[PDB]
Amino acid sequence: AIDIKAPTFPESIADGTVATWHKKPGEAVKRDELIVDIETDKVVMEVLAEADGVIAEIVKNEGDTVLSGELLGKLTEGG
Repeated sequence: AIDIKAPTFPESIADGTVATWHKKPGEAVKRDELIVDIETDKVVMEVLAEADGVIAEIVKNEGDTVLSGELLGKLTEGG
């Protein structure tokens, strides 16, 4: 499957913060559709799905911080 982890932060920043979980784990998704945003130093990035399937579960909650290699959730097998 595909495990989703947090991005790497520079020196000034030693962590990050989730942005907003548009959808939730346990629903349907479609490639080319936003899935979760991320918060960086001072810029909000976006995370789109690279293929439909079934999410597993999100361990981090919106408004929380995420460390490098932080597992935010995992993808399930499709088909």
